[PDB]
Amino acid sequence: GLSDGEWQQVLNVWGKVEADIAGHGQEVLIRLFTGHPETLEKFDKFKHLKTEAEMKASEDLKKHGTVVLTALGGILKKKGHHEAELKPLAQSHATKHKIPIKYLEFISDAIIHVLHSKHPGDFGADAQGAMTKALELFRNDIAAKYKELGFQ
Ligand code: HEM
Repeated sequence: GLSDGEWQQVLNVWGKVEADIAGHGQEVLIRLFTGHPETLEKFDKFKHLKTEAEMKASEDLKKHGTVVLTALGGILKKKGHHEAELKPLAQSHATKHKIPIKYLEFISDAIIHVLHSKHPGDFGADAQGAMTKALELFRNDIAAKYKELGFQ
């Protein structure tokens, strides 16, 4: 649950992402894959990537980064009223991709890391607080659907 002022911070930060969605999406996935190499094994189309240089050179990884952040941005713009947008993603990630909630924690922290890396000194403590709360809400509502499905 976020206040109006917190949502305003989230959507202000998101403007930074929308200026370069592919570059942000690429770096988020690279941070996930290099920090948590077990996550790469869930992607049949990226498991061939052995080095970060190959990851950086992969145009399909940048494409998928655009898909991921476009979906997340659509959810964030609903300011919590995201049941219709979130349900299909919860279902596909639990039942088809088999993504444990832990990996959603990993990618949430990766987003925070990338924002500081690309905007050092321009991602203030209030903005980090609000973005963190928004990603916690996203993860918590996914977790509720995971529990319904019995997925661990
Ligand atoms: C912010 C969190 C995430 C968002 C918004 C997101 C979004 C998406 C979307 C929109 C798709 C394509 C449609 C679909 O299959 O539902 C997708 C596919 C997929 N996601 Fe995610 N995802 C997220 C996190 C993760 C994480 C953490 C993992 C694994 C560590 C993951 C694994 C996958 C896989 C394996 C696919 C299929 C890729 C393919 O072969 O095309 N997702 N995701």
